[PDB]
Amino acid sequence: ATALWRNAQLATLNPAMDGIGAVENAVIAVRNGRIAFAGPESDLPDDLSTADETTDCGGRWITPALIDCHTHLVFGGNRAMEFEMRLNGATYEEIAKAGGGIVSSVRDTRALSDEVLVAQALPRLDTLLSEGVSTIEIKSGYGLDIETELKMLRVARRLETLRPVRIVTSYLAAHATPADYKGRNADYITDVVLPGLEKAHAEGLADAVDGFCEGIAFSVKEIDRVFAAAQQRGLPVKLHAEQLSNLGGAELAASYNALSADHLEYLDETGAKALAKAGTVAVLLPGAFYALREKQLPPVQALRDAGAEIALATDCNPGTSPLTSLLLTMNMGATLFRMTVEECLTATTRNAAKALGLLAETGTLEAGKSADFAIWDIERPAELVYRIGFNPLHARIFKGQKVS
Amino acid sequence: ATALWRNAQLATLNPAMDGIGAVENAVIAVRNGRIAFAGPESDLPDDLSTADETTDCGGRWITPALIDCHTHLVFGGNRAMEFEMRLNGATYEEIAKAGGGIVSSVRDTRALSDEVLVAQALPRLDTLLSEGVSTIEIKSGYGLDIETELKMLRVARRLETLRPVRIVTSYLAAHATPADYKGRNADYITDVVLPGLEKAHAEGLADAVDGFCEGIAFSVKEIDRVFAAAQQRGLPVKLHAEQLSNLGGAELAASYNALSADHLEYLDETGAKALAKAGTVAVLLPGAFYALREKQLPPVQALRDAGAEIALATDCNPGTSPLTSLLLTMNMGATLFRMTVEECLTATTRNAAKALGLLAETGTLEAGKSADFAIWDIERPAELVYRIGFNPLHARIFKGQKVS
Ligand SMILES: N=CN[C@@H](CCC(=O)O)C(=O)O
Ligand SMILES: [Cl-]
Ligand SMILES: [Fe+3]
Ligand SMILES: [Fe+3]
Ligand SMILES: [Mg+2]
Repeated sequence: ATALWRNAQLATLNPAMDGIGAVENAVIAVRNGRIAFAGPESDLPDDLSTADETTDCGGRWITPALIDCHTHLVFGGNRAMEFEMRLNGATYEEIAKAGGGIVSSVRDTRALSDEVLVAQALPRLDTLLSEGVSTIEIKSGYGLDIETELKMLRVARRLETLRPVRIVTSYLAAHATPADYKGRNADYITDVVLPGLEKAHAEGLADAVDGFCEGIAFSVKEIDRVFAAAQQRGLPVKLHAEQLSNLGGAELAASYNALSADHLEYLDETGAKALAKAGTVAVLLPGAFYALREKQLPPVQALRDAGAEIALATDCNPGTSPLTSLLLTMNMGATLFRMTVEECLTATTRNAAKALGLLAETGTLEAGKSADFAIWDIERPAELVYRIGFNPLHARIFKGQKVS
Repeated sequence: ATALWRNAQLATLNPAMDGIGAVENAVIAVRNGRIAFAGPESDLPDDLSTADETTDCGGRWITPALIDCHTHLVFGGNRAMEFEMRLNGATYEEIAKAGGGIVSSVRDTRALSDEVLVAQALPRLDTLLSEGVSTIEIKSGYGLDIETELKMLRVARRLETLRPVRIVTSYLAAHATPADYKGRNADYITDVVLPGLEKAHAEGLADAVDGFCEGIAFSVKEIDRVFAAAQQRGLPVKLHAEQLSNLGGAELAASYNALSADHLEYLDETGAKALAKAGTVAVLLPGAFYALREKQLPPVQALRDAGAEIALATDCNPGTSPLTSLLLTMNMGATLFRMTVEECLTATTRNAAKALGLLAETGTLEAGKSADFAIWDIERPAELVYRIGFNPLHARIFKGQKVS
């Protein structure tokens, strides 16, 4: 199966090229769902000059398909209630009393079947897909008991069978401490987190192991127990770090050569250097920053100076970032974090793929990788970061197949 | 022609009711594109018990169609270039040599034919319509000469003939001075604004007269000349006031019974009370606030205390607020301005209609009004304000006809 997409402008994001690796008057040759060639039409090899199908892109811009490397897309119910209450002046105690807080998502997730969780997640997944997103990371963490933590991963896997999308999962039992384990974090990790990890891996339900290292969650030492267990099984690790305070989570992740450290509002210069040194991706999440009304900005310049690679994701979840637009995410990255257009585009493609350990597989328009790309009805790539609440997608191609 | 909408929950926003006028197990009776009945299905009059059509809404929520009372939706080109340039550290002088600044929109709007402007606006209009919006206000203001200003109004009128939407226009020649009138605000008003208003009115192209009272634009005395002229021709006025400084534009607007005063970041107590006393709606625009990285928040509490009605709009424009989601606008209203869920829902329905002088015609699900409503896939109205970058619209009804 071969196909050609000619008369296009490519934003290859090939790391060997400057900027976003733009190629004018280009073509993408595809074979068996793989990129056989991506460059100047004048350089297309003879053996690739003909194909079963040919699409005239009319000079539109093509970028690698977008990637959302950090989401909690799977969960039951919503958290609109406390949102409204808080806006009415409700106290943290009053909301809790009313059933709000992370416990709300845990209860609603625990209460639903696989089938219903899939049903509730699809609208969110489709919203992302509609924007050209073809690779999405989904975490567990709204179960807090082995059975529910496992059910979440199961649902994530199932979603991949219902849509043309690449889904990777992250075991996140170490997200919070459930009620029946209050004040017993060590026992929680002993009875649920670790045993849950063994079980998830044995079923092939976990691609990576995540964690929440924060004063309101788990400590560096407690997360260390989890990462040690994952490392022994060959599972890559990632971590929600320095979101609400500076604890040293970023540094812990680096020492374990984690795929990424996410949030990072309170990350310091030492942590930034450590992440870069280890090749750990710094995932910034503007949605939560925005919704929580956070005042501490992540150290973008420090990351730049350290040579750390920055990614951007939606952190799509029910309580701190009910965001379902990665295009909007880029606009926030630029507007709120002052990231350049180049950084924003790289953050949702090349760096997003690296944060998932999929760079050799997808994320850029390079020969040898999966033919995953998005065709945009724009004159300039900057348009994808500039507009607020607009979708200029013209077409999405997943593994060489135009899907809609 | 008749039709019934059964098994639904209604958010009537009837001002005579508490909150957003919610009604459980309700029905909507439509007759000749008008609302004959809206309320408890048990209170439905026998003479309406039947109709040609009947729709089971499956328990979904219904709200009056959304209204965007402040937009510059019509314009040629885009401003993505300067957006990218600013983030790269480009200075105002460098952006100007590259063709940036409001002059870019004026140049592009002047160069494009009526047809092409209509075509470039359709995608923005359609994005809003896809969100349940059925009434949109469109301003001129990117021409700065009589012919282009009038062209903009004609384009706006024509858009209403291509989609099921109610469009109201605002003559905004008093937006800024073009290159040849810099330092000559007086002559600009004398040569373009006033004669232009006369011609616009003669052709029935302007539903209202707008203006920009600001340091970088027109003074209070200058806008007064324009409002005086609008009054003599029987046209209502509105004003972009107190956006960057406090000049007393809001008070001037109130003295003319302005439909609304818009932006208001720098509005003081005196001004807030003046708007309330005059019945002028306070239109807050979070998009521009967000994009400009504004530090001065509008006096939300002062407005509440003075009893001023608040509306929310996208201010959809190329340079300061390229926003095309009114749903996102409500979320920003809550997130950035701390407006309650009830204030946000009211801000895009009842108060928006009032901002346009159309409350007797639409904006609430009340008998006698136009049958304009949106059916949503939500469990609670709060969801429409709570989510970020999501569209739960099920169906849009315009003048009693199901369109989307
Ligand atoms: N809404 C819940 N998700 C959050 C949990 C953070 C917290 O417990 O404060 C998250 O993914 O980080
Ligand atoms: Cl074209
Ligand atoms: Fe998260
Ligand atoms: Fe405006
Ligand atoms: Mg095009």
